[PDB]
Amino acid sequence: MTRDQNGTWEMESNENFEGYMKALDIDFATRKIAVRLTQTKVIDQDGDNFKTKTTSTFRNYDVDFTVGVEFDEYTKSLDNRHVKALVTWEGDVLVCVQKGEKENRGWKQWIEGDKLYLELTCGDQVCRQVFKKK
Ligand SMILES: CCCCC/C=C\C/C=C\C/C=C\C/C=C\CCCC(=O)SC[C@H](O)CO
Repeated sequence: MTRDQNGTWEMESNENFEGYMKALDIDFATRKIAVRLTQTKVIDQDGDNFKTKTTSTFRNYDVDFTVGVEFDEYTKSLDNRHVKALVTWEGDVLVCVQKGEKENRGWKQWIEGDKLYLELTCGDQVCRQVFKKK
């Protein structure tokens, strides 16, 4: 029973964020700033209802969803695309498919120990993020 992801989470590693951003066609200037940044993620979770706020000094991004309920997602101030998103549970791993113009786009997020893991995929690029609880 490790589905409880509530908390404030501070990034400690960010593997291949550059490649993931390039796969989303983020321009070089934006990538140059973004790749440097420590992200903080606040998760407010009530059962299958999630509200997430991811912040940095450069961009912030909020996304809310209910597991199992498809929603329209506009990735405002990231790559600024519209997708149809669905989050499901696979065991205790939160799995999101973002269907749209980029093939194989999604993410997976789960707890292991006292860390939160987030793997973001676009095409053949995977970014692996690890967060420690504050
Ligand atoms: C917001 C901080 C970005 C700094 C880089 C700025 C510009 C780079 C521009 C584009 C890079 C694309 C995405 C950013 C990656 C992760 C952000 C979070 C996305 C989520 O919601 S993932 C699910 C959530 O974890 C659920 O709980």
